[PDB]
Amino acid sequence: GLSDGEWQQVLNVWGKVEADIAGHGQEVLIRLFTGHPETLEKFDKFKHLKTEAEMKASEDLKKHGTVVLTALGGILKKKGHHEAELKPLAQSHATKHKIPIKYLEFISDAIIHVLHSKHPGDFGADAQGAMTKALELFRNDIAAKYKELGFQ
Ligand code: HEM
Repeated sequence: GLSDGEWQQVLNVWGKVEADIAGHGQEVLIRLFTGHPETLEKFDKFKHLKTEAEMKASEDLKKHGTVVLTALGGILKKKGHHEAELKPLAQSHATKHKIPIKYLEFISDAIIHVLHSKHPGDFGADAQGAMTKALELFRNDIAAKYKELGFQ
């Protein structure tokens, strides 16, 4: 649950992402894959990537980064009223991709890391607080659907 002022911070930060969605999406996935190499094994189309240089050179990884952040941005713009947008993603990630909630924690922290890396000194403590709360809400509502499905 976020206040109006917190949502305003989230959507202000998101403007930074929308200026370069592919570059942000690429770096988020690279941070996930290099920090948590077990996550790469869930992607049949990226498991061939052995080095970060190959990851950086992969145009399909940048494409998928655009898909991921476009979906997340659509959810964030609903300011919590995201049941219709979130349900299909919860279902596909639990039942088809088999993504444990832990990996959603990993990618949430990766987003925070990338924002500081690309905007050092321009991602203030209030903005980090609000973005963190928004990603916690996203993860918590996914977790509720995971529990319904019995997925661990
Ligand atoms: C912010 C969190 C995430 C968002 C918004 C997101 C979004 C998406 C979307 C929109 C798709 C394509 C449609 C679909 O299959 O539902 C997708 C596919 C997929 N996601 Fe995610 N995802 C997220 C996190 C993760 C994480 C953490 C993992 C694994 C560590 C993951 C694994 C996958 C896989 C394996 C696919 C299929 C890729 C393919 O072969 O095309 N997702 N995701």
